[PDB]
Amino acid sequence: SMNPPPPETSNPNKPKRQTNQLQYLLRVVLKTLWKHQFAWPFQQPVDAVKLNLPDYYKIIKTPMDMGTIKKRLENNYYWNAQECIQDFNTMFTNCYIYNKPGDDIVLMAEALEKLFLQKINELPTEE
Ligand SMILES: COc1nc2c(cc1-c1c(C)noc1C)ncc1[nH]c(=O)n(-c3ccccc3OC(F)(F)F)c12
Repeated sequence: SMNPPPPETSNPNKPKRQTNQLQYLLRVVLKTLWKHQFAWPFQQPVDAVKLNLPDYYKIIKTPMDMGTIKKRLENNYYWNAQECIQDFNTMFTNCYIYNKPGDDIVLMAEALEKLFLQKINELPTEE
């Protein structure tokens, strides 16, 4: 019982939108990171039960992962690119806060973040 509900990926009361920046975030940015060799620990919510991390959700109150982001993009959950970018940043930050510098998972997150920033640097202008 000790995992919280995952972050919502749909909401009938949240306005939905399709922009070329959000299309780019799904088709280029997420795609790039999703299939990367270090992606797998970030492809779903942290299962603190299975991973035996009892203190995870005592420390991390704003969980986020790429599985959630991918679904949010696919479901047109975001109104703009900044909402999505914020979620990626939350994911990386959680990893850096909970784990110690130099830990393998931190190195993995840093590699993904470097790639993320490279791709966001080339975010296209709005149509
Ligand atoms: C260590 O952080 C995470 N590990 C996850 C994991 C999530 C994390 C994680 C993240 C991301 N941010 O904080 C933590 C903790 N999800 C699944 C999974 N399966 C698995 O065997 N592992 C795993 C377990 C122990 C040591 C390393 C592990 O993965 C790693 F090599 F990639 F680092 C994980």
